[PDB]
Amino acid sequence: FQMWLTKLVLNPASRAARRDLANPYEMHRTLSKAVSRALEEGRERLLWRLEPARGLEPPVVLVQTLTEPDWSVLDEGYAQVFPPKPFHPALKPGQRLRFRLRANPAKRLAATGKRVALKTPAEKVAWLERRLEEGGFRLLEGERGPWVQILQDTFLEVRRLLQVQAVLFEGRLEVVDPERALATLRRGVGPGKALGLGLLSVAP
RNA sequence: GUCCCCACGCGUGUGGGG
Repeated sequence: FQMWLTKLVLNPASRAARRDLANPYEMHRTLSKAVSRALEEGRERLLWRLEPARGLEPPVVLVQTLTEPDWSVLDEGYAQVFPPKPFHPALKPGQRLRFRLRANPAKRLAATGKRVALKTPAEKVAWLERRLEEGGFRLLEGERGPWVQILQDTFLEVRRLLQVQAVLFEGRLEVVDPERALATLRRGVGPGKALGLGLLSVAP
């Protein structure tokens, strides 16, 4: 009942890597290969994130898996694989953690039956604040507002046309219910979990 | 500027029968 974290530094000289970097769907098919058997048996929840490019340095993909991944299934010269390490998220009540989450703040419009993205930063934060509170977490806050800043807001258009709003959050949260908090980290947060969203990363 | 599928809420009713 633990987790695995893998750091994949992709090689921009690879044609397979450039393809997967442009297409979150093609990245999803490639990353699924490492835990192909566990997904076939329906006991795996794959979560990944393309880390924000600080510039200069190569693309970094962080992959979280419930079962141990076998990264020998990647193409030759695809990525520099940093060995997967067992992740025990030992959480106590009232513990405060720095978090990073690229997610899809959206709502199911009842007039259309469709799922559309939220527009204002005020309701994007309100969405995050709701999802964390439902998942046993709670956003810390000062007197200006909640402890979170939106760093990226890009409208993704995956050609398999999949259209998902990708919002990158970063700030500080608190653990209220550690049992709920453990499950939230394992499940992920919000839609588009296959397309590189949902992965909630926590650090002290 | 949400493309497809599955499950399920909240609020408020319409019409018929005895």
